[PDB]
Amino acid sequence: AQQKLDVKWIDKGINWIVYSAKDRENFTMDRWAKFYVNGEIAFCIEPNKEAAIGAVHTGANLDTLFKDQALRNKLTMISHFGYIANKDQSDEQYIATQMLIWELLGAKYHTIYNGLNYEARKADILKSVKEAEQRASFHKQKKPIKVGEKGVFVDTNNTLSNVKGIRTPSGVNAKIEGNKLIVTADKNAPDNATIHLDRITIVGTPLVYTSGNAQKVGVLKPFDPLDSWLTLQVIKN
Ligand SMILES: [Zn+2]
Ligand SMILES: [Zn+2]
Repeated sequence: AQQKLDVKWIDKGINWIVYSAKDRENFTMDRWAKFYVNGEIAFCIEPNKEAAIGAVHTGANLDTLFKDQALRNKLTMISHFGYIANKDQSDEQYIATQMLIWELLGAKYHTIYNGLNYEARKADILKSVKEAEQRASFHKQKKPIKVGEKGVFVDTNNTLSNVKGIRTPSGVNAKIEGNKLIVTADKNAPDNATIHLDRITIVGTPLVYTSGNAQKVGVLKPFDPLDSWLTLQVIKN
């Protein structure tokens, strides 16, 4: 509930950006706060304010700050694919992710340090977020399957390589091989057995952290596994 805001400073003697956001006009950022809250990577979500480093914040659900769910979704997508689940953990990626989050909350960049490689970093993030909307060709379908008999289901949308986890009820085995979902169900399987193919396996509730009038900080956890799913109608006979 009550959490201290920690930081790691990114300072290379470089003006990272010259930006404007709300009342804050033509502000030069010559260092960057990489925020942590209780071990977890956080982002500033009010680009016109300074954060209260070292102070006790109160955690509340992200919806207290932002009503619009599509925005809340997008902010968690950018956090997730941009940095937390990204292969590149560099200071530059963190900054790019923070900067992209800030673009959605009204920040405008007049100057950007060329060494960020910002446009290329941003583009790869938006591609990852857009691809996460795509679902398998068998998404939401019901398919009959006899107990014992191994079934194969082809995803003609070419999305199964993005699957990070598989949930199945007891008595159902489900594996991925290329664009094929390989399935077998036994007598312990329920009559309608749903397989979930998750894109995200570190799902949680996104929190906003507030200390006084200082900058609000988000632990922007994705709250949806973004699964393609398929329901098997298990034939007992
Ligand atoms: Zn320094
Ligand atoms: Zn400074």
